[PDB]
Amino acid sequence: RPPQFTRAQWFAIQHISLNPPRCTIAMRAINNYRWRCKNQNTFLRTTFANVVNVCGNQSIRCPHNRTLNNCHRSRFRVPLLHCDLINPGAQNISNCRYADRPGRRFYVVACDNRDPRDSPRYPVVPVNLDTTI
Amino acid sequence: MRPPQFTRAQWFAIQHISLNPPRCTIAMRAINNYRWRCKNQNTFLRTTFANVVNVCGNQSIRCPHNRTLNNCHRSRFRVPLLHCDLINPGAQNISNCRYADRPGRRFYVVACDNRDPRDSPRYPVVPVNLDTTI
Repeated sequence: RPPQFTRAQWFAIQHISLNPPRCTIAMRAINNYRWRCKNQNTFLRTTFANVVNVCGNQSIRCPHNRTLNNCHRSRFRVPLLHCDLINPGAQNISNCRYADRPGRRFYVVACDNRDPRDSPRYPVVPVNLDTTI
Repeated sequence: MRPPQFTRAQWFAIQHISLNPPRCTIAMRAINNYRWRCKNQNTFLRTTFANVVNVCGNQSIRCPHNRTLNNCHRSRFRVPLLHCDLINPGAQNISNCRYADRPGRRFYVVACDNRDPRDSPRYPVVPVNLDTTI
């Protein structure tokens, strides 16, 4: 996480996009903050507010980060865009290319208490996209 | 004019909220794909939707740029932003519009209205237009 973003803000940058460009473009926003291109990333085509509501759902064991049980499953599926790295050997991050996989899935988010810099409108916020189902 | 795929609040967010937007020529494609001709100017506020919703609860004022309305609200503090100005209005197609970048930090004025049934219930009153920046 880049220090200038709260965990919730970084979650949104990586995983919330109502209308994302194709992955090779969309992923630049993330990979600019990296030495190596991210192997995979999912953008949920929804709103931050909608994800905050999912933080109020039943807490469960996190599927992909199993040391934690602050995860929450959406009650319904959302449209989304999955991005998969096609050229992992790549020179600089500007040269990374991604395959696009539009889809529609449930999601599982880890949620924590808000950063003091996050709006008091959400006492609890999503901080990781653990997986989609 | 708003694509039917989006509520007024969603279209507001697409046009005007971006915490870390790409340069204008890239950022503006997201908007211009939905337009007959490229937009002459557009500001992206580098803030959160929640912060803009807060502005909706500020004192109601005459809209500076859409003066038939008085459902506007001026922010209490400035936000970083990116302003985009169309460079080549003689562009042959939407695909080739290019924009000059002007980062800044300004107060802003939004028009707000009651939410769409399809908007999150977390915000009964939502921004629907960026009227101007100050």
